[PDB]
Amino acid sequence: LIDNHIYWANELNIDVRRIHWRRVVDMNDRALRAINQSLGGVANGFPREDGFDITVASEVMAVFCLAKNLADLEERLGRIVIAETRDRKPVTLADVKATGAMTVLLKDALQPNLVQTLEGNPALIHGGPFANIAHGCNSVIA
Amino acid sequence: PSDIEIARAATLKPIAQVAEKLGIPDEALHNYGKHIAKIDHDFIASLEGKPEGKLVLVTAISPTPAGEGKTTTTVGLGDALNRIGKRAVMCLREPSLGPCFGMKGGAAGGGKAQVVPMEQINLHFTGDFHAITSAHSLAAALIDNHIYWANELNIDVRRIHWRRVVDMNDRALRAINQSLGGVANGFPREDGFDITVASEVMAVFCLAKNLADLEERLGRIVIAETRDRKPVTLADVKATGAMTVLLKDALQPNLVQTLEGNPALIHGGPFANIAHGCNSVIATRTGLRLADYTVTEAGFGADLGAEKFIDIKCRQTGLKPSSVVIVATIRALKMHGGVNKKDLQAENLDALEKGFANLERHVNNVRSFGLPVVVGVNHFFQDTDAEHARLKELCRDRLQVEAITCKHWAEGGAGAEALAQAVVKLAEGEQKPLTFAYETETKITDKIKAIATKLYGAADIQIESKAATKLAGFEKDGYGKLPVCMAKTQYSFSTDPTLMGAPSGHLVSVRDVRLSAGAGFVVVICGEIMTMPGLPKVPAADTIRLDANGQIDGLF
Amino acid sequence: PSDIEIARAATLKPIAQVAEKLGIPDEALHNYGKHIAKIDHDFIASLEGKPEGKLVLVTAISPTPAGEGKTTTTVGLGDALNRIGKRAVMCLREPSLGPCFGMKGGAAGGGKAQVVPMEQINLHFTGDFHAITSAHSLAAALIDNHIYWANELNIDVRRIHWRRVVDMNDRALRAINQSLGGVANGFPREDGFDITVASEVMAVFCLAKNLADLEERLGRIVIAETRDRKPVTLADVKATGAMTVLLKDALQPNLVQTLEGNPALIHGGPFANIAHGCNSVIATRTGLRLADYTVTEAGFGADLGAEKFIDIKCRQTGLKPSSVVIVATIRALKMHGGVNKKDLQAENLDALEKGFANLERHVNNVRSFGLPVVVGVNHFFQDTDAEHARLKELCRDRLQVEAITCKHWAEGGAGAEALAQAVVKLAEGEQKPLTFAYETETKITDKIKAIATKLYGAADIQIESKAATKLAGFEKDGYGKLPVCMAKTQYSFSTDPTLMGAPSGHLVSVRDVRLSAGAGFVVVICGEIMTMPGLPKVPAADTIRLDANGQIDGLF
Repeated sequence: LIDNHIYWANELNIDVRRIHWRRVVDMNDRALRAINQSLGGVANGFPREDGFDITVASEVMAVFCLAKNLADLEERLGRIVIAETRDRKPVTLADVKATGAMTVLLKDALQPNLVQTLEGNPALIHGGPFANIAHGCNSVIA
Repeated sequence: PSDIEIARAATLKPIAQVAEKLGIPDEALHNYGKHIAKIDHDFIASLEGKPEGKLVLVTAISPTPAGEGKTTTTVGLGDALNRIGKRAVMCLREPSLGPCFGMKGGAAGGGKAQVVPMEQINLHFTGDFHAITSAHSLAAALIDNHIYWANELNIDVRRIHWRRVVDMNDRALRAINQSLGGVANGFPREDGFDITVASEVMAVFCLAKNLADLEERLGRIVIAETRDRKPVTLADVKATGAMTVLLKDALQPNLVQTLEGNPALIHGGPFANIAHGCNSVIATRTGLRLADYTVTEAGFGADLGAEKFIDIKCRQTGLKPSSVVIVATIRALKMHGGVNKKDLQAENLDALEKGFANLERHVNNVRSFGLPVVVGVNHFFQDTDAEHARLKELCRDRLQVEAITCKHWAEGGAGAEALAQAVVKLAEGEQKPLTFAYETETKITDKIKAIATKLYGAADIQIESKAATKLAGFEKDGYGKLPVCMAKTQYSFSTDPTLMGAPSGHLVSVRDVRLSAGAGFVVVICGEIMTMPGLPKVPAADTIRLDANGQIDGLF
Repeated sequence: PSDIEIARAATLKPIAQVAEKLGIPDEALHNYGKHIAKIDHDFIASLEGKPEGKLVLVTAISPTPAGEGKTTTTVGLGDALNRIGKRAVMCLREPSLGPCFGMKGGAAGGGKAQVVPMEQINLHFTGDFHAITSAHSLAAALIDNHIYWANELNIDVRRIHWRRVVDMNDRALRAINQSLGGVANGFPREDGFDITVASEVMAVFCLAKNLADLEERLGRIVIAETRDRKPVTLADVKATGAMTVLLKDALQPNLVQTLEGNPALIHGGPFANIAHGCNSVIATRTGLRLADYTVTEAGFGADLGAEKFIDIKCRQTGLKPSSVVIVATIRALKMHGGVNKKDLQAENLDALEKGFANLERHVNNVRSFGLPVVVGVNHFFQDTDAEHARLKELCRDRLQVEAITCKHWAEGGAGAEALAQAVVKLAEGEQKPLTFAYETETKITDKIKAIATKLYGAADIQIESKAATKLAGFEKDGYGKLPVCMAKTQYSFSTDPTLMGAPSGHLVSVRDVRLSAGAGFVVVICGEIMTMPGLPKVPAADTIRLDANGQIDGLF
């Protein structure tokens, strides 16, 4: 949605040198640390530097594990600063109208997973971010 | 001996002594060593009164692996005209420096028909190509500089037509990503390099009348498009003035000489596919106002070089050539007759008649322009007497045209006297109106079809969508009345390089079009065009050295 | 008036007349118009074994925003030397083209102490910067080409040290992706461009004794590593010969004149932070054998330019300065006293005395090499009769040094006769042997620590991990007994551009090192370095132009 925003008119005046939001995939992939993207001329959009982290590095994962409910999750995501404009003003996920769509993508996921130990006692497995660039705990909801 | 050994053995006149034989005082020359000078702006401005002599154009047949020696005839013809009591000057192009280092360099001509110093023409002659590389690099720098500092014109980084340049055979710079490494460095974008002679700046150089016109043209160049798809000019990024200053000295034409002491101008060096492939308009104009005859050539054969020399150069300038020589070799015609280059020794008059088809079209194409024609045959020892005789028979019976054997590659002036006698005759005889290939107020697509169906033998043309949209854009933005610069293979009147001779009923597909508003023509892409050649597996460079005495080996 | 008005108003001697003053005949001269000639290679060779004259080093105090007029002292000094009868030649560096279109160009010197002509010196001159670019640009081509066709050397695209060059302030090219566009274009790499000036070709050109030495030096340049970390040189890619061939004409020094018709050599223009900051060795060597007195300068103050000029140039070449002139202005010393740019007009009592400590460490520093010094104070019409009188006292008492007032800017040669008499008296007096800062056979670390403690006023040096590692690399591989080239701010003896005067205690943190094996020095990086500068928002380019009558505006 961010690059798509930039591609149609850049209405928010986003500076592609100042995007803080990167991409994710859940794979140990060193090839994607540092990319150039949006290549191949006009219809592919505005070339910019970019890179990938592993899914757990994602702030989305931090916000998932600290959400009380679906309402809280949408506000938290709303506030994420994803870039700066050329006049150096902050741009969020709400500015790019990404918050509601991301929430329905996460709706079923925000229900905790019940499983059991070898002795049949209840166990909740939910979420798992980094303990260096995030707080390294399971979900509040859980 | 090799062309280079022939050049090295020559005893050059000091250029002041060359300059006199045109009326150029020493006060008017800026020496580059003792045997090169530029002719000062003020002396050339001084010539706007003087009448113009005869202009002779030297085109050729569709090229062959075998060679035809176009350039060699230009210099021999010029030498020969001098010999037979006519005061004559040669106009030629500077070659790119960069290809010297892939494949070898080459003489300005060949054998005993050469323009010298050879070594200096090949490398940094007077620094013309450097000045163009510097002019072009500044408008590159100033474009990404405008975008770095708030991008005021709203340049769309995906719509920038302007590329960069260098006079090296560097395939690495064909397609780059640039303004990488962060904020301080700027807005990432796609870009690439062409070889310096492919620069529109080079086209404008060669078509400019003076420094006023160079700036007016440079400022018409469309460098990019805004997001809302409005045009952007070198004038918008305030580039013209600075570029004109880096070309002030460049724009003076270079006076130099043949092996026989005669005056020769070398100035400009553009492509003949994506540009008109002629030398600077200043050069030929300077020749016409100082000599009885001026001999110039056009890149490639008369399907590409001559058409452009008439429909682009002659049309913009008012110039009208006296007469046209079309160069042929027996070997070249036989290759267009199906003979593979190894089998060229054996007499084959059958193959000679077949490939006459190629020559027959060029003569008939050039005549269509209301221009007198003689055929220069550049001799070769393996050529039988009956092969030369059947070409003369064929030229007289079918085209009613004279086929003059020239041996100037071996005998110098002398070998081209018969040809000089015959050019002078065409010039002195009946002068008809200079017609063109299209009317200027036809649709571009009709200018394209008129060149394809009248000169190439083609059934029709096809415009793919990419180009159809742009031609529709070009015609709406008021570039409709512009000439047409057909960018295609030289090896065939068709777009298939392998179809030799004179193929009829082929299809010319336009893949794409570019706009050169500087030069004032529309580039029409009909194949894959090289604008940056690569180096071979073993570049000439690996063996280019100074010996003990500091001579240059491996360059020729 | 303006430097360019003074420059233009002059009537210049035909260059062969300026030549005559050094015994050079017109046979040995490769003209670039009337007012410039190159000295012929065969003529320079015939001067081997002919005996050297006196060699005068002009250096300055620590650069300020006020300006010092180093290059005005040099042209002054050389003209004055000729006025008082010593036969003298000035050697200087040709300025880079690219900066002319960012900020303006400058006079080579200034006021009545100019070398001319001023336009050509600031622009293409004799195409030397062009030749170096071309040579640098072939080396890059050959490297990529070698990878393309098989990569027999096993070059690692992540470990190529060699970058490309253009003579333009082009920020867009500092960081590049190249060899994009598919199979035929080769193997995608990360790449960048420096300005032509930053090339090791440049530093090699300015240090080579003849074409044989040039070729040997190019070929020792390390351009990449293999995947298994083996170093790969320009010899391994068979570039050296063709680089040399392209650099042949260029290695001949360019003969120019002063506004007084006295001979001036301009050749070379390397950086003074990541290189040795000096004009070509060929130039100053030719000067010495044609002249009694030979005046040459080095960039920035004597903490850098002078230091490098002695520990790199003299050390590699065998040269010893007969005497040293340290240039100083009241306005600069006052600025070192704490006085901001804005408040320099009024007499300042103490500013001069606390700022003098900057000059106090320069004189002591030069002497530490065994060289006679004289302080040239370049006058300004703001300078009071007490300020100039004060500076002489401090020089008399604190040092044992003469401070001579120089009015060569306004008056011409006559205003530096006094400075000339003193340079004579020192050159033909006691001539102690030349010391160096560090011994050769020592750890590169001890050579840095040496420079910083003995000259910079520093307490110690830090070596970061990045640098420490690479040094250990240079030390095992055999590059341990190499000179050092301190890349660092020029405004301070410390690494901190703000600490003016003569600061002690400071630490010299070495963040990175670089190997120049061809120039044969280790570049030592402390400050942040910029090998590709960037145009301003309103660059000088925008108002550079020609008049009605074709004069250049906007460039000065």
